[PDB]
Amino acid sequence: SLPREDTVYIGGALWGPATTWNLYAPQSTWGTDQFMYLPAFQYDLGRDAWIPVIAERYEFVDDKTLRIYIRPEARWSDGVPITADDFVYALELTKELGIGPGGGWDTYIEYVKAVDTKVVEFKAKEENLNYFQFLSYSLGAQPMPKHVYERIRAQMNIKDWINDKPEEQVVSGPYKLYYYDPNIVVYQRVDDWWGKDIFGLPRPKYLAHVIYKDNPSASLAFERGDIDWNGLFIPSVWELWEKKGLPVGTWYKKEPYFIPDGVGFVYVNNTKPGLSDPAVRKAIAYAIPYNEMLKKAYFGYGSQAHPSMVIDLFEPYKQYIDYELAKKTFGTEDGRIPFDLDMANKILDEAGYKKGPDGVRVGPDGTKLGPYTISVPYGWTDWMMMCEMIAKNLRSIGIDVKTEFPDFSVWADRMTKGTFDLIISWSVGPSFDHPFNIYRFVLDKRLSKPVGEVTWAGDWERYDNDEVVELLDKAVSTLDPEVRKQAYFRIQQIIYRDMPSIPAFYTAHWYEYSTKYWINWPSEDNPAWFRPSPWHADAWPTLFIISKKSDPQPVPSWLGTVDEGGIEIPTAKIFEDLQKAT
Ligand SMILES: OC[C@H]1O[C@@H](O[C@@H]2[C@@H](O)[C@H](O)O[C@H](CO)[C@H]2O)[C@H](O)[C@@H](O)[C@@H]1O
Ligand SMILES: [Ca+2]
Repeated sequence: SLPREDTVYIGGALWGPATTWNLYAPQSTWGTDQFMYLPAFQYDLGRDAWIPVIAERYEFVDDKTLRIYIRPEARWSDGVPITADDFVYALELTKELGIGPGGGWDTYIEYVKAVDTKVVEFKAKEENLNYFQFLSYSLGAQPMPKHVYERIRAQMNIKDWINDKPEEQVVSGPYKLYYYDPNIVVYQRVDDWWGKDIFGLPRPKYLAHVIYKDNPSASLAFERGDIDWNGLFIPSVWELWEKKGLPVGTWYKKEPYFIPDGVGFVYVNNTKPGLSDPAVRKAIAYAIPYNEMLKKAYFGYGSQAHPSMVIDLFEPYKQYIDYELAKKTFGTEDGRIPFDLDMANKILDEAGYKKGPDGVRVGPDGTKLGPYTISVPYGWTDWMMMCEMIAKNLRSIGIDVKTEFPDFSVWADRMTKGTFDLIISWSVGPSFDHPFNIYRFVLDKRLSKPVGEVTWAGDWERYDNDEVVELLDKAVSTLDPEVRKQAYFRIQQIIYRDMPSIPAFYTAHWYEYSTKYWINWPSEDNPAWFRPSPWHADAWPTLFIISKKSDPQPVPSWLGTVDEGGIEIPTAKIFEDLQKAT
């Protein structure tokens, strides 16, 4: 039924059934945040710049008070202007509900205020001044249609609202839900999208995502032409074009094939007995067969993460790693953790864990390091294999771990509510504020929630440490790189001592394309957007760059910095402005 050449078929982004289209619900559906709701400004990792999207510009009143001016054209899909009240509303709702976009804003933002119809003002909290979070929450604030949400709240609990009626859906992005059922989710373009004159219309009229049960079935679909825009783990992906001559590609045409997405962790629930012991978590770190698993199970699509949680694939981040502490701690040339069952057993022995007759460790207090599961979603075959290789090694050191692979939604439920034992999951990636972002996401108790309550915002492992809080509250009280640095280095000491969870590998930014119906995909040859994976939070510009094969169109002129004749503002220009307002 869908017009094939006017539709982008997608894979690897939606796993399990659709849920809601409500970022305030416990779970929501792929596409909701990506395409339905846009921010004031879109961070562009590729260029280290910011696209003014819903906002046309900012002004620092002073260094702690930022005003953001909404484009006059910015307008919800129902014709109601997007206004400052929508910005205030979205954030206040998140604080009230304990869930929603911009979780944690109130920790570092003193107030968000609508100073006029199209003018929002954000003010940094000065007690725990943090310029990075001040900028992050404000520039990337996503408004929500207050006039919509208020009426829902009159009628039911917000957290229960589904938002699944297409004709009632009210969005800021260029797409909204068209149709769904147990086997597919489909979005349709908003042809009179407010952003049409500034940004153009995205070329696909439809985004469709057939719900595949597992990797092999999605891959088969991709091999046969049925997926244009894929975000999948695929084994030996190069074979698709090198051997099978299919019209498909990836970012790179040779080894890594994928750019990095972020840091994949073996998360260890700190609230469970045994797993609550830093010694046990440290022993787990030495028992991960990093290289063999990344080579065999991950196909070299990504490499071992540094234990500082800093993504050292990028030269600019390396200054934030205390290499002398890491090398001294782990005895390796760059300070990575070696796979070493001897050390793993040694750590366990020197903490007084002793194998019982069944081979499973018991601690000096009688805690058995056993039955635990390590879990990832069913059908995520790369992660499943990695789980099996990890679980085998843990068992041999007397930590009784078995794999379990439930439906994505079940897995997500246990992850977010902190009822898992071990999992592999994601965290965050390269960003203007990186390494801060990952410490904030993984280690900060203030973004967690009690066991049994959902968090998407951070610290699934329920790590609890007041010192980290204090260091995050201090790390960017001034813009002096050296101050960040020292806070980062101290957090690193704490990480090596507590091993809150294990940074294991750099996740791949899964991204594959077919040129059968759509061309001008972003790639190393055509590096127009650096987050093109269909599931990425920041995927949307990809849809403005591709063209129908039957009608090639040039790359949008708004891409590129201001000095290149685009509309994007360098991060350096924003800090220059911040500085200048001091
Ligand atoms: O590599 C693990 C699996 O990753 C899947 O993509 C994930 C997205 O759907 C998810 O929501 O975001 C994470 C961030 O790490 C992605 O890894 C692939 O679709 C699967 O094929 C793959 O096995
Ligand atoms: Ca969004």
